[PDB]
Amino acid sequence: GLSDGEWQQVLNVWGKVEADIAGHGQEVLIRLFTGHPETLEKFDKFKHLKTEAEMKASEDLKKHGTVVLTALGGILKKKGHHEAELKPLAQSHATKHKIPIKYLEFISDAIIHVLHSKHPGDFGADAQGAMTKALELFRNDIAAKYKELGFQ
Ligand code: HEM
Repeated sequence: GLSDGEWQQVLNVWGKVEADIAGHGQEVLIRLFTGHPETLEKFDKFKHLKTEAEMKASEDLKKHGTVVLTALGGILKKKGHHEAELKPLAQSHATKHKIPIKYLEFISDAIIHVLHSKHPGDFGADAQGAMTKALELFRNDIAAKYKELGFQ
């Protein structure tokens, strides 16, 4: 649950992402894959990537980064009223991709890391607080659907 002022911070930060969605999406996935190499094994189309240089050179990884952040941005713009947008993603990630909630924690922290890396000194403590709360809400509502499905 976020206040109006917190949502305003989230959507202000998101403007930074929308200026370069592919570059942000690429770096988020690279941070996930290099920090948590077990996550790469869930992607049949990226498991061939052995080095970060190959990851950086992969145009399909940048494409998928655009898909991921476009979906997340659509959810964030609903300011919590995201049941219709979130349900299909919860279902596909639990039942088809088999993504444990832990990996959603990993990618949430990766987003925070990338924002500081690309905007050092321009991602203030209030903005980090609000973005963190928004990603916690996203993860918590996914977790509720995971529990319904019995997925661990
Ligand atoms: C912010 C969190 C995430 C968002 C918004 C997101 C979004 C998406 C979307 C929109 C798709 C394509 C449609 C679909 O299959 O539902 C997708 C596919 C997929 N996601 Fe995610 N995802 C997220 C996190 C993760 C994480 C953490 C993992 C694994 C560590 C993951 C694994 C996958 C896989 C394996 C696919 C299929 C890729 C393919 O072969 O095309 N997702 N995701």
